[PDB]
Amino acid sequence: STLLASLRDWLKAQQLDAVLLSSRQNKQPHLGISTGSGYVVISRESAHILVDSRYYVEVEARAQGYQLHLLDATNTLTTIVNQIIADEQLQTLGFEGQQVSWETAHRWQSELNAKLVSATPDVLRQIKTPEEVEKIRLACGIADRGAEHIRRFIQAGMSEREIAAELEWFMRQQGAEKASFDTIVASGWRGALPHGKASDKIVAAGEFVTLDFGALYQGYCSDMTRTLLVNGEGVSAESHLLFNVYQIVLQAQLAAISAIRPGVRCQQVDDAARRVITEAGYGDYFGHNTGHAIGIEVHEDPRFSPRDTTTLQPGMLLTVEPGIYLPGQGGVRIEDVVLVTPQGAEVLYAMPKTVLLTGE
Amino acid sequence: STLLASLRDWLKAQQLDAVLLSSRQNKQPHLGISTGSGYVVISRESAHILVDSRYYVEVEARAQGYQLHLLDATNTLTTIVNQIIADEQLQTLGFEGQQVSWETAHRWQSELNAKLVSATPDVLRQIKTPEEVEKIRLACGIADRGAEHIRRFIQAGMSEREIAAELEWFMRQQGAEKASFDTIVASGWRGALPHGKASDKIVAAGEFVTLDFGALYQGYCSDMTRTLLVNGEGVSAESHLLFNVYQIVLQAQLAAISAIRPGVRCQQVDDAARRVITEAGYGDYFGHNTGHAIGIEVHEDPRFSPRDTTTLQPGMLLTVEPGIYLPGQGGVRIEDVVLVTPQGAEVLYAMPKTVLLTGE
Ligand SMILES: C[As](C)(=O)[O-]
Ligand SMILES: C[As](C)(=O)[O-]
Ligand code: NA
Ligand SMILES: [Zn+2]
Ligand SMILES: [Zn+2]
Ligand SMILES: [Zn+2]
Ligand SMILES: [Zn+2]
Repeated sequence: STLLASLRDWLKAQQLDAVLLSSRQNKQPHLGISTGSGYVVISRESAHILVDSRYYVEVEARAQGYQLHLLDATNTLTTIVNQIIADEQLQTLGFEGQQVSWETAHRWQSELNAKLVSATPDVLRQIKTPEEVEKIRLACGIADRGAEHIRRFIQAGMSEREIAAELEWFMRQQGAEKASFDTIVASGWRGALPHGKASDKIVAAGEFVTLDFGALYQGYCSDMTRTLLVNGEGVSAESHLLFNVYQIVLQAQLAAISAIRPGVRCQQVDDAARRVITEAGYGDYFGHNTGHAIGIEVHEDPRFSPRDTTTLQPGMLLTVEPGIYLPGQGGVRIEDVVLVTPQGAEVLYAMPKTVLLTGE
Repeated sequence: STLLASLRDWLKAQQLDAVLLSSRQNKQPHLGISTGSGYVVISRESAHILVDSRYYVEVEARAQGYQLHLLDATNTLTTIVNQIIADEQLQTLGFEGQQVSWETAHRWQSELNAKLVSATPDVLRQIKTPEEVEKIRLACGIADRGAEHIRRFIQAGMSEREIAAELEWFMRQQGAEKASFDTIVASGWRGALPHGKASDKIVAAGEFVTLDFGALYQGYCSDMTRTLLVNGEGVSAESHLLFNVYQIVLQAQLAAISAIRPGVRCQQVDDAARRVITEAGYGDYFGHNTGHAIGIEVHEDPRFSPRDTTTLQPGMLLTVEPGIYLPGQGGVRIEDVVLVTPQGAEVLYAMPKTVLLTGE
């Protein structure tokens, strides 16, 4: 209803009669599941769901408000959509040109009785509805508890991968469908790798270990990073080589978060965090964006980047995750998911972002 | 290398001067890793790898036989490939039209100084090399032990989500990188959902519970289904509501395996399973294919489906997974990964497929 109204408004604004939704992320709200298979066709007057025998009985429960079509040998996308084009005399038909393969679009371009136009409805997902925000909250909540669990769990001698397995297992136990992306556990020198997926490297005492991870909860994602200190005998934060670097990052993260409220454009938030790191003399060791939107996918638009001029509004959720990465020494990243509120910004993680020790 | 020769034989047969490989699965044999980023360019005369700083040092070391190019701001897909097109006067360039989006292929066709032709090298992967067969053989092993473990682990009272967490965790602990796909755990009435991903539903005594799951091991996939009987007081197989249905499924599964040997068309294997299920009076509740090939991906070609006329060859690996799904009652599926052998067929799982009780 609200989902369908929002889509139809988009159709009119875009000069389109209907849209063929094929991407899993844009099909999920309608299907109640995330699948590569199946299609959703939305017209100004009707709503259709197309699935094969593998998903029919499962979708059928949730699919109130939709016309339900079985995909089989005789009944295909072509036969079904063409029937729909006929009944409502549809002239123009949208498709996700960034999600559909050249081959599939090309067959469509020849087989579909309408003018096919590459359009993307991804922009509608920028502002979340309360039901979505709530789902993301529990995703974020599941993540938040995982951080604490994994902090008590970590022992010098363990592998980065074991830590990830344990962390994911715990998230799963907390109701997660799975991790929202391949878990990053980057200890010691691997901390210099912003994308250091958990490896067989042994975690050692006195090392920083960066955990970047997240939960998929009912089709919505969380995304968190904490850089912890692997505890051992005579280990202290202030003695660490990268202690100042840690603080510079934590500060840059706060500087970006305090800069978030409705109305502020995205590039200014990156400017906030980046200038702190840059005037600290580490501008060249901050190679990625300050953050990214999040929702049905881990990475959505807009971006906290130097070039993104998108203006901020309540209902948006974005990550704030600056970092400094020093090849040969290690690195630090600290990430929060931030919900934009009418008043300002709201952090959905309770986990402290100071230097914490593992174990005990 | 045989890999490059086989590709070059394919190039010749396809009448293409070169191919641009972009999909993670078709790059993996060349890169030794699985990434969305990066490209592999093979001509009749040369072999190239294009990766960014994240993978360059590790790939450049291992990737002997290739010309290595760094991807950065200055050196891009366009600048690098166009140089190669120039140096060897390439006329035609194949690209994976089923993996590259409509938008991306359009951009490439204009930015690249050659005629791009949608071609797909996926067929070279149908027959596995002894190295590949072994890796899959071991991937299957991890799943096989996981099934044995999870069967003893399951107790009435657990949720499907909980059972999945343990099964996934155990696979990791057994050396798996991760699950090859989202784990299906469908107990009682949810057993009527062929893709019923593990939910919060409690598994109850006397329920059938279907576990469909798999491991990603060394870049290759396993895929297994077992339907177990949840143990409880006075619970017995023969008394179960779906016992006959279970037996019909098991029978159809064996009949399909028995049909597998070099020379047989894939549709004939499907015919074997479907005829058993159909003659039993349950054809209308067996809506999906009998199986699929598996390798770098969980789903590959050919398919054990009514229409696939592909003839079986030694070194191919396919699943055999017929099922019967009864809305309101439950369902049964039994899945093996089967290696086509020189003489006939070999099942790579040791787990029994008769009705097994959980626990103890
Ligand atoms: C590793 As990320 C950009 O999903 O926080
Ligand atoms: C659930 As399957 C088609 O990957 O066995
Ligand atoms: Na061209
Ligand atoms: Zn993250
Ligand atoms: Zn992030
Ligand atoms: Zn399968
Ligand atoms: Zn399966």
